[PDB]
Amino acid sequence: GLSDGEWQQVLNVWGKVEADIAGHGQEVLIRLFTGHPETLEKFDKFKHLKTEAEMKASEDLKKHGTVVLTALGGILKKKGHHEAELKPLAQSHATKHKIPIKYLEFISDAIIHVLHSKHPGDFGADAQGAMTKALELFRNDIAAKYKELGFQ
Ligand code: HEM
Repeated sequence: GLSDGEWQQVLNVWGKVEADIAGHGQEVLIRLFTGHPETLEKFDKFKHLKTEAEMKASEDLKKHGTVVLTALGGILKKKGHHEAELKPLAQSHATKHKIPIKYLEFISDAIIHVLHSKHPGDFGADAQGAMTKALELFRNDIAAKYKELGFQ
């Protein structure tokens, strides 16, 4: 649950992402894959990537980064009223991709890391607080659907 002022911070930060969605999406996935190499094994189309240089050179990884952040941005713009947008993603990630909630924690922290890396000194403590709360809400509502499905 976020206040109006917190949502305003989230959507202000998101403007930074929308200026370069592919570059942000690429770096988020690279941070996930290099920090948590077990996550790469869930992607049949990226498991061939052995080095970060190959990851950086992969145009399909940048494409998928655009898909991921476009979906997340659509959810964030609903300011919590995201049941219709979130349900299909919860279902596909639990039942088809088999993504444990832990990996959603990993990618949430990766987003925070990338924002500081690309905007050092321009991602203030209030903005980090609000973005963190928004990603916690996203993860918590996914977790509720995971529990319904019995997925661990
Ligand atoms: C912010 C969190 C995430 C968002 C918004 C997101 C979004 C998406 C979307 C929109 C798709 C394509 C449609 C679909 O299959 O539902 C997708 C596919 C997929 N996601 Fe995610 N995802 C997220 C996190 C993760 C994480 C953490 C993992 C694994 C560590 C993951 C694994 C996958 C896989 C394996 C696919 C299929 C890729 C393919 O072969 O095309 N997702 N995701």
